[PDB]
Amino acid sequence: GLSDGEWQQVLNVWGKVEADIAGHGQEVLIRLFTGHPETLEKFDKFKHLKTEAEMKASEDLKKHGTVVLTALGGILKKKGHHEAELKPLAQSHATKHKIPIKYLEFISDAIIHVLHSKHPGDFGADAQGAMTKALELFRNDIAAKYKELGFQ
Ligand code: HEM
Repeated sequence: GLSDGEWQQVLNVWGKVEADIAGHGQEVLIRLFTGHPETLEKFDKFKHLKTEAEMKASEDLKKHGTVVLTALGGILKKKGHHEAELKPLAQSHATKHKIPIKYLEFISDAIIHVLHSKHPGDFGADAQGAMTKALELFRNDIAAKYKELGFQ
């Protein structure tokens, strides 16, 4: 649950992402894959990537980064009223991709890391607080659907 002022911070930060969605999406996935190499094994189309240089050179990884952040941005713009947008993603990630909630924690922290890396000194403590709360809400509502499905 976020206040109006917190949502305003989230959507202000998101403007930074929308200026370069592919570059942000690429770096988020690279941070996930290099920090948590077990996550790469869930992607049949990226498991061939052995080095970060190959990851950086992969145009399909940048494409998928655009898909991921476009979906997340659509959810964030609903300011919590995201049941219709979130349900299909919860279902596909639990039942088809088999993504444990832990990996959603990993990618949430990766987003925070990338924002500081690309905007050092321009991602203030209030903005980090609000973005963190928004990603916690996203993860918590996914977790509720995971529990319904019995997925661990
Ligand atoms: C912010 C969190 C995430 C968002 C918004 C997101 C979004 C998406 C979307 C929109 C798709 C394509 C449609 C679909 O299959 O539902 C997708 C596919 C997929 N996601 Fe995610 N995802 C997220 C996190 C993760 C994480 C953490 C993992 C694994 C560590 C993951 C694994 C996958 C896989 C394996 C696919 C299929 C890729 C393919 O072969 O095309 N997702 N995701």
